[PDB]
Amino acid sequence: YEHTAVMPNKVGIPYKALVERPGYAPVHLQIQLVNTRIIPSTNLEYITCKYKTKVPSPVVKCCGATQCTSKPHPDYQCQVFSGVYPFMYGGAYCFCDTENTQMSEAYVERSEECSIDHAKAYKVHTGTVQAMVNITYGSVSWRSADVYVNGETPAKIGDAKLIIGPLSSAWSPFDNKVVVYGHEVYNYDFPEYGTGKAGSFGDLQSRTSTSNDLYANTNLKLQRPQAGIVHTPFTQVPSGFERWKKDKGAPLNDVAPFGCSIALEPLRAENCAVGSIPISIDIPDAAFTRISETPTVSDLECKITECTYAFDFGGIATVAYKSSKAGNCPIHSPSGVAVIKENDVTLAESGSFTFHFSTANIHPAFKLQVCTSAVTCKGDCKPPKQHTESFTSAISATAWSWIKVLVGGTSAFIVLGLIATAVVALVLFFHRH
Amino acid sequence: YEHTAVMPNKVGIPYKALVERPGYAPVHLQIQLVNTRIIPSTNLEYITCKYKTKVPSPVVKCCGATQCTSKPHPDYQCQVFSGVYPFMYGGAYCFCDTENTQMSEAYVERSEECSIDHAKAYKVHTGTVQAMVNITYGSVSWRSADVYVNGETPAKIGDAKLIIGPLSSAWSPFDNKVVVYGHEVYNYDFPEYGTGKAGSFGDLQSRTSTSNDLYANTNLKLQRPQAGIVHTPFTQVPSGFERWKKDKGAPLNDVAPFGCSIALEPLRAENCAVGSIPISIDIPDAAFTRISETPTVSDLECKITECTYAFDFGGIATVAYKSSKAGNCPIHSPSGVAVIKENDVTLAESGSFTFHFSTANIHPAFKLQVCTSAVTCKGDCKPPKQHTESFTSAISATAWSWIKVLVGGTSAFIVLGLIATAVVALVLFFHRH
Repeated sequence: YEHTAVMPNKVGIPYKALVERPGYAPVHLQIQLVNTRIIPSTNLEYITCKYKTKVPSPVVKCCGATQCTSKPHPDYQCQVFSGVYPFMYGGAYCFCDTENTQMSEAYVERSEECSIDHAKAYKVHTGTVQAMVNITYGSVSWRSADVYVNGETPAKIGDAKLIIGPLSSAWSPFDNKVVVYGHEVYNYDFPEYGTGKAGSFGDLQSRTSTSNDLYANTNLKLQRPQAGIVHTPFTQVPSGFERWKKDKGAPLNDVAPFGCSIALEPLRAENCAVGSIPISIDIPDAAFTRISETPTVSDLECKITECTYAFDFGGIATVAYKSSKAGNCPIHSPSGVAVIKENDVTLAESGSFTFHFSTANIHPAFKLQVCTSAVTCKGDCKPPKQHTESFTSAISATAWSWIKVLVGGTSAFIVLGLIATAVVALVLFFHRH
Repeated sequence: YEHTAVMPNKVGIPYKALVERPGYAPVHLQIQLVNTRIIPSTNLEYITCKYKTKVPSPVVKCCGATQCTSKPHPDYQCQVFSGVYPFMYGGAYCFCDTENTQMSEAYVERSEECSIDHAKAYKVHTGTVQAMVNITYGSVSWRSADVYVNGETPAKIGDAKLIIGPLSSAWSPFDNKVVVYGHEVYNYDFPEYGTGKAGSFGDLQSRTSTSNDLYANTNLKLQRPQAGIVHTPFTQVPSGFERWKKDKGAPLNDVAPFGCSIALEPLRAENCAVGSIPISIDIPDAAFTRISETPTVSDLECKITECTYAFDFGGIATVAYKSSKAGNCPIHSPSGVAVIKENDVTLAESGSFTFHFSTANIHPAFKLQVCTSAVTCKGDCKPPKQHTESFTSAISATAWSWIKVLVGGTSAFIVLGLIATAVVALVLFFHRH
């Protein structure tokens, strides 16, 4: 036998159902979520880090001059200078005349620490949905298994079959472009493909983790050495990666709506509570029993002792009962005005017991069924003072309803009386002739 | 200096442009596509192949009976039978009484040939676009390079800079789900995630290439052995993979519109001709020259010898000319009514030469410019008899235009004459008083 329903999506709150199979004793099942792990479909774009400039040893000549050539290197540079007359330690200083020799080539490549800290850019698409569920029905204990979310993929837990999803909404917390660094992500929605920005966020963009091309600029510039001392001055913009490190905005894990964290490795967006789920479960037929083996329940009386609406179980009521024989059978509230803390209760001859429940209404009016038997427990008013409540404009109190019906009735009475008087006046004239 | 335009997308047809830089001699450039390789973004779902059933050696006993247990195997089976009294070669036949012993377990797993032929399911998203271009301008020879397609990514070819794309249309030949087998693909838009179909297309669905789970059924069934001979009969549905192999529909590479083939390895959808492209190129300023170094062109006269509109170059015309000095400078037709087969021509003093061109109009009216000088060559009518033609309702012939203007003028004349006569009649009466 199988059963279908719709369950609101929330990680903590359980769900209690009571399946009916005519000619058999009812069975109740209890299902509770543990996770909701949205997973997107992603691909890498490139990585970036802090750069480093290196310079090979320059070359000079005691006389004459040479010319430098351009080589295929990322932001390669070379240039020549004139009239050096250099100097060395206790040396002849490598000059006798106008020198006019200087190489001063410059060279850019990735840093040695790029292997550890490095932003990554990504493109994002919808991807899959999956969760995990802990289950218990009849007398079987807690059983847990995971399952995808779509109205097609079965999964067996113990001896039951499950078909859940798809979700009621297509909402997601990600955008088309994201960036991942260190431990968290950001909606830095505008990386750049091949165009750097002279050190704003892209100035060293390795297409892969160990590529050999860095299609971005650093605005490197050379300078003329002075005072005849062998060195290679230069100048360049400071790395923009540092600047973005200093001015990162709010990380996504502190702005996501609906209160859902963000794991890293699969880009899990866990627990993001929204909407409802269509559920459909089948239980084996070996867990039912003949309807003539259960104690018949009759002569019921439910009395409300004390209650108060709060996020915890703040309601207690008692029931008096006349049994057929001793046994145990479950209890449940099909209506949603109040939730029943208890699930199943034992019964003795001439039963009389109590339970617990939460609610959200001043005057609870919930009606419960037990052991194939109905009973209304209209309760009373409860004093005022995270968990399952309705809050469906059903808080109109006795005085509130009293006043509203009073004013409506008064308005109706006066208008109808006036309408009657109009035709009362008219019919006289209609009779005068 | 840089130049921008829009070019129609077609693999073969080249594109000739003539950049102008005031105070300099014009330069013409020639750009020609070689490819257009749409690439989608894809991820694997599972693979499938033909299955195979194996059976371990069954166990019997000369007396008594045993019971078989269920093991965690894909579509595991076991069962027991009664009263065997089996037989063997020249043996005692392993019986003295009612045997009632039979194991006959069955077992399903992948075939040994699954490693080679196996369908794969995929999910598809937009992905990137890229192409390759062969370039030539001024006097530089043919140069070729590839480049992505977006209005952001530069690529340098020789000494020029390129920025092309994005495309004029977002059309694609793929759907959300595709299947790849052997050499080609199909829009078999409905694979199945975890639910088999007892041998229709999914009956052995390994989540990966070498997974250890096969979440699909084959409707395996056992049978009772007869005549006391040691064997394990059974029955099952034939593999549905074979059936789909026999009844594959039209492969995609024979139904794709717009005439574009399908490579395999990256799922390239090459050459799919559609729409136009915004182009923007910059040439170095070292390829211009002062406007006072080119031969001045004056006293032009263009004469059309013979032409006929066909997909090849079927038009020839001659030009007489009076030069300033010998030299070479290009020729071009800014208008699109006709295309010029030639690109640049030499000039001698008192020039007079010819060229070739295609067209698509009965009365070509194209006007060409040469060497910083304009000339109209109104041509004449050409006799009737893959390449760049307009076909823009501009085929109205001389007789056609004659008749149309005749009928329009006649209708206008008669209606206006009648309108005039109306007020002519009216004004008389307006004058009678």
